[PDB]
Amino acid sequence: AEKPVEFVKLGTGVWMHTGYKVVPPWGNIRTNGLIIERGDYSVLVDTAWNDAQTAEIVAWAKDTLQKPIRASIHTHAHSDKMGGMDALHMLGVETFATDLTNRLAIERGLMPAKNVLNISEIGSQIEWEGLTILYPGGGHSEDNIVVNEGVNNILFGGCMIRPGMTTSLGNIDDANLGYWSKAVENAANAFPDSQIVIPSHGKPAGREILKNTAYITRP
Amino acid sequence: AEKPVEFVKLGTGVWMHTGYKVVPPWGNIRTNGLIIERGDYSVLVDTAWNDAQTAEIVAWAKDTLQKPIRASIHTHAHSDKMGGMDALHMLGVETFATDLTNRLAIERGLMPAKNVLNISEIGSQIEWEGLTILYPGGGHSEDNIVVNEGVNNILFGGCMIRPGMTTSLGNIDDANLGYWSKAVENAANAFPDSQIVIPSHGKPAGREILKNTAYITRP
Amino acid sequence: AEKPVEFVKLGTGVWMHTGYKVVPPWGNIRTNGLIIERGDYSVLVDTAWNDAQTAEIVAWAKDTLQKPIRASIHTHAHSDKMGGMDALHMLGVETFATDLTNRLAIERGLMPAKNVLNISEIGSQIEWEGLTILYPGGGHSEDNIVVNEGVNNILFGGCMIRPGMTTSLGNIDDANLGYWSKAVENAANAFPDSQIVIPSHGKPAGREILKNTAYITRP
Ligand SMILES: C[C@H](CS)C(=O)N1CCC[C@H]1C(=O)O
Ligand SMILES: C[C@H](CS)C(=O)N1CCC[C@H]1C(=O)O
Ligand SMILES: C[C@H](CS)C(=O)N1CCC[C@H]1C(=O)O
Ligand SMILES: [Cl-]
Ligand SMILES: [Cl-]
Ligand SMILES: [Cl-]
Ligand SMILES: [Cl-]
Ligand SMILES: [Cl-]
Ligand SMILES: [Cl-]
Ligand SMILES: [Cl-]
Ligand SMILES: [Cl-]
Ligand SMILES: [Cl-]
Ligand SMILES: [Cl-]
Ligand code: NA
Ligand code: NA
Ligand code: NA
Ligand code: NA
Ligand code: NA
Ligand code: NA
Ligand SMILES: [Zn+2]
Ligand SMILES: [Zn+2]
Ligand SMILES: [Zn+2]
Ligand SMILES: [Zn+2]
Ligand SMILES: [Zn+2]
Ligand SMILES: [Zn+2]
Repeated sequence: AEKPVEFVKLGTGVWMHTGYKVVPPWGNIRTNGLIIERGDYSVLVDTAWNDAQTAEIVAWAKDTLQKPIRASIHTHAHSDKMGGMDALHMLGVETFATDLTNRLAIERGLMPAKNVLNISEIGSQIEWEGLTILYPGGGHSEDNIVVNEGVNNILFGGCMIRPGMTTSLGNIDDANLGYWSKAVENAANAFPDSQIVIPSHGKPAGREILKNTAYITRP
Repeated sequence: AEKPVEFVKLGTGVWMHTGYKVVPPWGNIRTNGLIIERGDYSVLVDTAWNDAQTAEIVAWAKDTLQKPIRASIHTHAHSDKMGGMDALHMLGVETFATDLTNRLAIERGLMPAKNVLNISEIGSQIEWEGLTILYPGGGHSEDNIVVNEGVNNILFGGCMIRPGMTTSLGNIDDANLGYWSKAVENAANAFPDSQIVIPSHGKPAGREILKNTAYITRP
Repeated sequence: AEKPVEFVKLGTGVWMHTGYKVVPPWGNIRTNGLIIERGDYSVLVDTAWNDAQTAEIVAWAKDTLQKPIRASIHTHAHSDKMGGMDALHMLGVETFATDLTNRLAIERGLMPAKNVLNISEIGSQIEWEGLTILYPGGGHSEDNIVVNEGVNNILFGGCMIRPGMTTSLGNIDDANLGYWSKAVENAANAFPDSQIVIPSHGKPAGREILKNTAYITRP
């Protein structure tokens, strides 16, 4: 049985959303994203697994925060991050991703974002709705980006950061195994003040999961 | 003189919209689409002939149903189904069509939908806002799709289904004359429980207009 | 120091917005666009220089006119006219430009409009939200369009019309120097009743700045 959606506060105006999917043979697996408050609206980092979970997140921001989701960013073209795009579009959310993420999404039967983030070179950063978005180079995926929230100093690593003290790498079918550890180092060096690090597939932690991920994926 | 727009109830939460256009030499000709209620919003099947008629439909859902139109689907790339796209986009409606419909629309000076429905193979179906959307193969047009509403068992055949007991085929300049009768059979077999069948260019009827259309367009 | 945004009434339901940018070595330079009231909403001609200025314009229409901006048109692919596209998209404004303007925008790192205006041949006109949009041919830029408001007879010339009695042409790096004066003549002949003419980079004036622009850019 699929576990229900969860919301947890990470800092002032910053919330984690978590949805679950049963993936045989191992069963329920979480994916995490963020809701970030922006005055009288909010912005979203990643969908959950599907439209229904994602619609529940939009409703929660509207009805609990009283700060409806205006716009969203997507941290790579897999179904845990873009599985609920149709729900975002029907609910009036303005969606953003890199051109490479959009192209990969279309190829895979995912829906692309409506707007392009112009960050394609390794190390490129842009400011978006008070967040710093960084392309650290290919790692978990060639298109993975990370998102830093500088008020609370929360770094969203998404699926590029592995959970806990695992030594498993997750699904690596389209990973950049050669560059992933450098990409982690690039993110860690870009955002040195962030002591809260969020992976997609585990619990919120500290910078030890940057160090551990870089070690377990290093050549 | 162009006859005005009309709304008629077909079943619980399902409404037909009808707009008219004077087309010489024969004069006024109707086109039909649907409004389908979805909780506290509604969804739209097809525009009417133009922006003004389509804006009237959007206003009617907002002000009479108190269920504003959130999203729409378009059943092929002709001006009776996509003539009012600009009005939908300006009124905040999130529009959906197949990739082939969008490509044909652009070619013809029509505006494409914002989102792609991923149904391109003959017989492919998807669920969309509680509706079943089917691509039955080429018939009236290569891109024609049909839409089934399973609560009331209403099958929207659009222009692929001819009205009444006519033997005329309408404009066949880009019809698939070889496959059209099979496409009708495919729709009839896919939705056997639907005893209400809606053509674009005639009155609501029963399954006899599926049988008649398949006969008059058969090789 | 960058001067703040300004709003001035030009006629019934027609407002000019003006934003400033410090461009060394000459300093602050204005750019002008329009807000045009449309019943219980408004439409926008051009962004200002950036997202922040453009968001201020959207808020002004919402809170002062009580006629929120529903849609916008963009008169060529430079940053004074499309520098605030991301703000328009996040604020729910439905954006329009020609296909050529969108293609040039993407090339230049600007964000394209969501919808295409189908005017690509010299002299083509379309009606859009009660306005007449004309492509007069290449002048300041190959893609420049002009916008006429026929109730007050206000012609928005954008950057194709130079300010005042200047003899400077502005930045001409991608101008059509051969056709620009004819393009001005084309606009003047298309909208003979407009005695208010708005350039992007100077004060509102009369038809003397059409005549002066045509003279100073003539072969
Ligand atoms: C569909 C996701 C995209 S990152 C995936 O590949 N999974 C599912 C959860 C983690 C990882 C895995 O295979 O271990
Ligand atoms: C413009 C429409 C698109 S199905 C059309 O071709 N018409 C107009 C109404 C019916 C049919 C015909 O020519 O008979
Ligand atoms: C960025 C704008 C686009 S029309 C520009 O080229 N400018 C800046 C203001 C006028 C003109 C100039 O160089 O003089
Ligand atoms: Cl779902
Ligand atoms: Cl995936
Ligand atoms: Cl963990
Ligand atoms: Cl119209
Ligand atoms: Cl047509
Ligand atoms: Cl869009
Ligand atoms: Cl009939
Ligand atoms: Cl800005
Ligand atoms: Cl520019
Ligand atoms: Cl001046
Ligand atoms: Na989805
Ligand atoms: Na900080
Ligand atoms: Na239209
Ligand atoms: Na049923
Ligand atoms: Na901008
Ligand atoms: Na007039
Ligand atoms: Zn992934
Ligand atoms: Zn993942
Ligand atoms: Zn048709
Ligand atoms: Zn038709
Ligand atoms: Zn310019
Ligand atoms: Zn300019």
